[PDB]
Amino acid sequence: QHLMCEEHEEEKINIYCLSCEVPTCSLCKVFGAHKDCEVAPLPTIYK
Amino acid sequence: QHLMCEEHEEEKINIYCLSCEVPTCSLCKVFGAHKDCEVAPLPTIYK
Ligand SMILES: [Zn+2]
Ligand SMILES: [Zn+2]
Ligand SMILES: [Zn+2]
Ligand SMILES: [Zn+2]
Repeated sequence: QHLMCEEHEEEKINIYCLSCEVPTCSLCKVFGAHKDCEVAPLPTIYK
Repeated sequence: QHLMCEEHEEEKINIYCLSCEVPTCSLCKVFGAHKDCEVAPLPTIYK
């Protein structure tokens, strides 16, 4: 059971943007809207 | 900037289901699919 990113439709929402205060996907951080934001892992990252 | 629940379309995704490993909304925990799950707050809850 996963949430998928609205923009990156094949990516799982697995991180949290601490700057915007919104869960996001890895590609949103690598290339996308949160590229310069501080992020945290969601538990799924280290399970 | 917020993610909204797919089922509870007026609710913000502001909690994390630790049991299912998926971000969710409060109503999913109070009444919905994650009612018997263990949950955690997302940072937005205590900002
Ligand atoms: Zn994305
Ligand atoms: Zn951001
Ligand atoms: Zn919900
Ligand atoms: Zn659950």
